[PDB]
Amino acid sequence: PLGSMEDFVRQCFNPMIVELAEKAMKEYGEDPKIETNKFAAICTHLEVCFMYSRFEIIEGRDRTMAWTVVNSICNTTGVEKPKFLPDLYDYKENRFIEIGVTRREVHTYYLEKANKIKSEKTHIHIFSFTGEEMATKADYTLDEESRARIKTRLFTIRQEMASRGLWDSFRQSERGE
Ligand SMILES: O=c1ccn([C@@H]2O[C@H](COP(=O)(O)O)[C@@H](O)[C@H]2O)c(=O)[nH]1
Ligand SMILES: [Mg+2]
Repeated sequence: PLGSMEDFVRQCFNPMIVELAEKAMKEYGEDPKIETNKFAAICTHLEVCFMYSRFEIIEGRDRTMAWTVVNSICNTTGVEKPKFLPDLYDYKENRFIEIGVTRREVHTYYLEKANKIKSEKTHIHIFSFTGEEMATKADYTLDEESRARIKTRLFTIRQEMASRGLWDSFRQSERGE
């Protein structure tokens, strides 16, 4: 059987995650009931951001609050202000971080992200549903254990999707941003 991705999302992500992901989609004219593969990808990326985070979370916040927090950091510190909202701030390494979760080739996604943000200061850390990862300057920020826990959660999501006949389509549907 092929299950419903909306039903999977609502049952297999934390509701706080789901709600924030709905907001994020409603904000850009996308319907979580329609673009369900995207809805799941959005929840996944949110969960990864929250797992990864020492850190200020930017992702998930209303855009007004998110920019307020970003500007607040950029002038408590003196870090260059990003052109696009990042996902986190690392107080230890004094840098913003963009987090990616991809079902495509990690190098492909990494450079897409590098080319969009055009920043020499923002760190990029990409995770795949395969266990592969790629991070700016081969600086992985977190310890082995913390990153293996992220990759393990990605395997759980994938296998749960597979269980419901959802992985095939989900894995094939990612486009460039
Ligand atoms: O609140 C959000 C908004 C986006 N995303 C996921 O991250 C993607 C890109 O966000 P970023 O990788 O540019 O942060 C979003 O389109 C979606 O795939 C989230 O997890 N939470
Ligand atoms: Mg983001």
